[PDB]
Amino acid sequence: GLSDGEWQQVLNVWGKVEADIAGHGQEVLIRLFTGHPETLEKFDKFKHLKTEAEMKASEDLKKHGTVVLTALGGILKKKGHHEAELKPLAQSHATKHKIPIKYLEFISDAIIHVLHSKHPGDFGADAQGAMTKALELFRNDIAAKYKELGFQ
Ligand code: HEM
Repeated sequence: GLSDGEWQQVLNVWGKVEADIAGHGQEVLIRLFTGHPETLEKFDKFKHLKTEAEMKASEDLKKHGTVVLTALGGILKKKGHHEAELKPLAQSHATKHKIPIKYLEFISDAIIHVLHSKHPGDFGADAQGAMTKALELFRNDIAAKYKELGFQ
């Protein structure tokens, strides 16, 4: 649950992402894959990537980064009223991709890391607080659907 002022911070930060969605999406996935190499094994189309240089050179990884952040941005713009947008993603990630909630924690922290890396000194403590709360809400509502499905 976020206040109006917190949502305003989230959507202000998101403007930074929308200026370069592919570059942000690429770096988020690279941070996930290099920090948590077990996550790469869930992607049949990226498991061939052995080095970060190959990851950086992969145009399909940048494409998928655009898909991921476009979906997340659509959810964030609903300011919590995201049941219709979130349900299909919860279902596909639990039942088809088999993504444990832990990996959603990993990618949430990766987003925070990338924002500081690309905007050092321009991602203030209030903005980090609000973005963190928004990603916690996203993860918590996914977790509720995971529990319904019995997925661990
Ligand atoms: C912010 C969190 C995430 C968002 C918004 C997101 C979004 C998406 C979307 C929109 C798709 C394509 C449609 C679909 O299959 O539902 C997708 C596919 C997929 N996601 Fe995610 N995802 C997220 C996190 C993760 C994480 C953490 C993992 C694994 C560590 C993951 C694994 C996958 C896989 C394996 C696919 C299929 C890729 C393919 O072969 O095309 N997702 N995701």
